[PDB]
Amino acid sequence: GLSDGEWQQVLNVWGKVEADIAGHGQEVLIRLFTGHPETLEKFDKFKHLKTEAEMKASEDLKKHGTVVLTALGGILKKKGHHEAELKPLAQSHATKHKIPIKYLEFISDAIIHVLHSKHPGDFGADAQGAMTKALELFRNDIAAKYKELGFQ
Ligand code: HEM
Repeated sequence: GLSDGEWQQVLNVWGKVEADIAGHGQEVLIRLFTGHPETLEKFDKFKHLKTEAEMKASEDLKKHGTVVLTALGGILKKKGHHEAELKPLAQSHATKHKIPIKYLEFISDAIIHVLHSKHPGDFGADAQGAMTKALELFRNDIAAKYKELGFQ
């Protein structure tokens, strides 16, 4: 649950992402894959990537980064009223991709890391607080659907 002022911070930060969605999406996935190499094994189309240089050179990884952040941005713009947008993603990630909630924690922290890396000194403590709360809400509502499905 976020206040109006917190949502305003989230959507202000998101403007930074929308200026370069592919570059942000690429770096988020690279941070996930290099920090948590077990996550790469869930992607049949990226498991061939052995080095970060190959990851950086992969145009399909940048494409998928655009898909991921476009979906997340659509959810964030609903300011919590995201049941219709979130349900299909919860279902596909639990039942088809088999993504444990832990990996959603990993990618949430990766987003925070990338924002500081690309905007050092321009991602203030209030903005980090609000973005963190928004990603916690996203993860918590996914977790509720995971529990319904019995997925661990
Ligand atoms: C912010 C969190 C995430 C968002 C918004 C997101 C979004 C998406 C979307 C929109 C798709 C394509 C449609 C679909 O299959 O539902 C997708 C596919 C997929 N996601 Fe995610 N995802 C997220 C996190 C993760 C994480 C953490 C993992 C694994 C560590 C993951 C694994 C996958 C896989 C394996 C696919 C299929 C890729 C393919 O072969 O095309 N997702 N995701």
